[PDB]
Amino acid sequence: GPVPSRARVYTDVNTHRPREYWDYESHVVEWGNQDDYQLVRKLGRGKYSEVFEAINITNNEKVVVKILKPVKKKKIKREIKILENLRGGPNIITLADIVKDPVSRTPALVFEHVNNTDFKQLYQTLTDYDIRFYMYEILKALDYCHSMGIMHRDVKPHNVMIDHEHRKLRLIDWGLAEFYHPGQEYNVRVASRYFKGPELLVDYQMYDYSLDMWSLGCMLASMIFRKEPFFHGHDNYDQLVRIAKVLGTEDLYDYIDKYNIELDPRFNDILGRHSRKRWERFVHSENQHLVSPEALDFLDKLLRYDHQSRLTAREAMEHPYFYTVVKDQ
Ligand SMILES: Cc1ccc(-c2csc3ncnc(SCCC(=O)O)c23)cc1
Ligand SMILES: [Cl-]
Repeated sequence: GPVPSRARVYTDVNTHRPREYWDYESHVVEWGNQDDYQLVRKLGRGKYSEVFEAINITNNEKVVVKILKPVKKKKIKREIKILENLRGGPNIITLADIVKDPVSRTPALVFEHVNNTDFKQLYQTLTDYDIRFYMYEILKALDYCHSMGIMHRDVKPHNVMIDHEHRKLRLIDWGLAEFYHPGQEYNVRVASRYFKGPELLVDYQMYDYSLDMWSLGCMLASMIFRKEPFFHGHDNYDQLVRIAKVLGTEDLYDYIDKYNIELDPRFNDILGRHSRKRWERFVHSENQHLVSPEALDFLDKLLRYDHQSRLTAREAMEHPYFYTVVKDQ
């Protein structure tokens, strides 16, 4: 069997809370009034939800309504409980209301509206300072949810809403998020392929908050090198290959060895042998204005195979890469 693992930080925050904090099945939802909201237009669709721009007709404010499709209620209750636990935290999307058809019982989450610019258009216009600023806003959200015992597990640009004119960032879609309990074996089928940490790709189930810091590193790399997504595999196996062509295969094998992970024999054929590339190799004239020694040092400390060796969100905020941001706060 593999070697056990426990989070370096916030290990027992849920152990100490009363049962009701993390026991989302027991939670009793307080429902608002469905007739306060009028749907205006469809914004998009998840695999288990559709998202609408809407208007709160009592105050004419814009809101976003996410109608959740007939799925197991346990999944819905977990997202609600997590959103309520984190409400008011820095850069965490605000759940303003929960409503349901009084006759058909179909449930809908009402969120504060963010005037988002789609990242595929926004990112290519961000300056070096913008990237540092928004990375720091995400770290605030992640340190907050991690300190409250919660892993996001789907950190990616699609789940980061940015009202750019107002320098306003919110981390959204807590539908994959989960409470951390030390020693628990979690589903590795989380996050999006390009942002999956190596622990997920090698089926190491005893992961923790540091999963989110890998995803963050992936985002950072795509922003400062202007290469989105940075690690572009065509399936989970190829995804670890793309990581290994950058981080190198030796550190990957050290990781697997350290945790006594039984690596699928298919992997050895396709992983090959790759040196670790210097982060400088990805710098060129089209991204150089976004790259600094600080940026590369910070990136290097997020994108580590060993989840235990990655910066925590709070350590990351201490990094010199953010020196000018912090004075601005
Ligand atoms: C698929 C999709 C469609 C629209 C939006 C969206 C655009 S602006 C905006 N402003 C606040 N929220 C959302 S989504 C609801 C929050 C959540 O699911 O956690 C959006 C986000 C995702
Ligand atoms: Cl953390």
